[PDB]
Amino acid sequence: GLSDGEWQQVLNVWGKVEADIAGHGQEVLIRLFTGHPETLEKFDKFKHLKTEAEMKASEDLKKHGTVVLTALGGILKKKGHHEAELKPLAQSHATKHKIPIKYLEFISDAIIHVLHSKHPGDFGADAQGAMTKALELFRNDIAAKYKELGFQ
Ligand code: HEM
Repeated sequence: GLSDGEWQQVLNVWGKVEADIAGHGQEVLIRLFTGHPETLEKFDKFKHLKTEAEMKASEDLKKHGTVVLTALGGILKKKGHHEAELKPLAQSHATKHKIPIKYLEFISDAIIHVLHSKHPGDFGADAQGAMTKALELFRNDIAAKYKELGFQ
């Protein structure tokens, strides 16, 4: 649950992402894959990537980064009223991709890391607080659907 002022911070930060969605999406996935190499094994189309240089050179990884952040941005713009947008993603990630909630924690922290890396000194403590709360809400509502499905 976020206040109006917190949502305003989230959507202000998101403007930074929308200026370069592919570059942000690429770096988020690279941070996930290099920090948590077990996550790469869930992607049949990226498991061939052995080095970060190959990851950086992969145009399909940048494409998928655009898909991921476009979906997340659509959810964030609903300011919590995201049941219709979130349900299909919860279902596909639990039942088809088999993504444990832990990996959603990993990618949430990766987003925070990338924002500081690309905007050092321009991602203030209030903005980090609000973005963190928004990603916690996203993860918590996914977790509720995971529990319904019995997925661990
Ligand atoms: C912010 C969190 C995430 C968002 C918004 C997101 C979004 C998406 C979307 C929109 C798709 C394509 C449609 C679909 O299959 O539902 C997708 C596919 C997929 N996601 Fe995610 N995802 C997220 C996190 C993760 C994480 C953490 C993992 C694994 C560590 C993951 C694994 C996958 C896989 C394996 C696919 C299929 C890729 C393919 O072969 O095309 N997702 N995701």
